[PDB]
Amino acid sequence: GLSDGEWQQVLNVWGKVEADIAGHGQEVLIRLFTGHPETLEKFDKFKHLKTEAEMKASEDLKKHGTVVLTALGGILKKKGHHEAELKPLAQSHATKHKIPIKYLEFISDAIIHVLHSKHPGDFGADAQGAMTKALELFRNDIAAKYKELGFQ
Ligand code: HEM
Repeated sequence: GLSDGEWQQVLNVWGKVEADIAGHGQEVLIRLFTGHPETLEKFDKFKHLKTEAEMKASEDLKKHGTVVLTALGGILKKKGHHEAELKPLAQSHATKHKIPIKYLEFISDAIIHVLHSKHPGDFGADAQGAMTKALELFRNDIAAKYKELGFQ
């Protein structure tokens, strides 16, 4: 649950992402894959990537980064009223991709890391607080659907 002022911070930060969605999406996935190499094994189309240089050179990884952040941005713009947008993603990630909630924690922290890396000194403590709360809400509502499905 976020206040109006917190949502305003989230959507202000998101403007930074929308200026370069592919570059942000690429770096988020690279941070996930290099920090948590077990996550790469869930992607049949990226498991061939052995080095970060190959990851950086992969145009399909940048494409998928655009898909991921476009979906997340659509959810964030609903300011919590995201049941219709979130349900299909919860279902596909639990039942088809088999993504444990832990990996959603990993990618949430990766987003925070990338924002500081690309905007050092321009991602203030209030903005980090609000973005963190928004990603916690996203993860918590996914977790509720995971529990319904019995997925661990
Ligand atoms: C912010 C969190 C995430 C968002 C918004 C997101 C979004 C998406 C979307 C929109 C798709 C394509 C449609 C679909 O299959 O539902 C997708 C596919 C997929 N996601 Fe995610 N995802 C997220 C996190 C993760 C994480 C953490 C993992 C694994 C560590 C993951 C694994 C996958 C896989 C394996 C696919 C299929 C890729 C393919 O072969 O095309 N997702 N995701």
